[PDB]
Amino acid sequence: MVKVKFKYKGEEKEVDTSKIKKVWRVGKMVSFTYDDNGKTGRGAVSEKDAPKELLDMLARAEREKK
DNA sequence: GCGATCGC
DNA sequence: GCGATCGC
Repeated sequence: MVKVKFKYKGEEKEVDTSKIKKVWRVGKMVSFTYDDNGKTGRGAVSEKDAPKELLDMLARAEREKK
């Protein structure tokens, strides 16, 4: 169980990596979308605060050749 | 301004 | 179509 904790719209949050859908990099920012009980949530963390699991997922997304 | 998306 | 949003 790996939970990513982040702030969005001032709201503190925590999402389970298995709920994370897309992950991408924007500079040093790791951004993603996730299943938020029915809707698509958005969140991002600094690469430094990203657990290895999230970086693992980012590396996998970065290898996508479609 | 970068990526990408949601919610207008 | 675009602002807000996230870290920097």
